[PDB]
Amino acid sequence: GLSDGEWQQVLNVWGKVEADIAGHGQEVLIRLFTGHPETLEKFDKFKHLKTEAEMKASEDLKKHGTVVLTALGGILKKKGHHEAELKPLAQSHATKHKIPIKYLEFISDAIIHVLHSKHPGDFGADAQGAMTKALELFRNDIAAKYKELGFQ
Ligand code: HEM
Repeated sequence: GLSDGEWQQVLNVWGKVEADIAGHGQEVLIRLFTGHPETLEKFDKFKHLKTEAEMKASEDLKKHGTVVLTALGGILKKKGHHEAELKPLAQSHATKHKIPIKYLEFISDAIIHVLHSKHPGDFGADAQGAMTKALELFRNDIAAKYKELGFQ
């Protein structure tokens, strides 16, 4: 649950992402894959990537980064009223991709890391607080659907 002022911070930060969605999406996935190499094994189309240089050179990884952040941005713009947008993603990630909630924690922290890396000194403590709360809400509502499905 976020206040109006917190949502305003989230959507202000998101403007930074929308200026370069592919570059942000690429770096988020690279941070996930290099920090948590077990996550790469869930992607049949990226498991061939052995080095970060190959990851950086992969145009399909940048494409998928655009898909991921476009979906997340659509959810964030609903300011919590995201049941219709979130349900299909919860279902596909639990039942088809088999993504444990832990990996959603990993990618949430990766987003925070990338924002500081690309905007050092321009991602203030209030903005980090609000973005963190928004990603916690996203993860918590996914977790509720995971529990319904019995997925661990
Ligand atoms: C912010 C969190 C995430 C968002 C918004 C997101 C979004 C998406 C979307 C929109 C798709 C394509 C449609 C679909 O299959 O539902 C997708 C596919 C997929 N996601 Fe995610 N995802 C997220 C996190 C993760 C994480 C953490 C993992 C694994 C560590 C993951 C694994 C996958 C896989 C394996 C696919 C299929 C890729 C393919 O072969 O095309 N997702 N995701």
